[PDB]
Amino acid sequence: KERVVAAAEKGVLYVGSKTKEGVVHGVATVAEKTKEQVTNVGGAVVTGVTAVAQKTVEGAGSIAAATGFVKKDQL
Repeated sequence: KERVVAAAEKGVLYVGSKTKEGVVHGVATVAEKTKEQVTNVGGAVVTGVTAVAQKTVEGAGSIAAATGFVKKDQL
């Protein structure tokens, strides 16, 4: 009776050569969370799907993916 489903069915030179490099392809979740509670106080709470597909994050002191990150640096 009750049914839930998720389907994701699908100098440098490239001479006649296929490349995919950085790429998120298939993410099926079908999540179910009854009676969910979240109480964040000055932090970071992540309870969902995330798909980061960066290719170049060149840079000193940088951050590529800052999920659920809590940065409290001092001096």
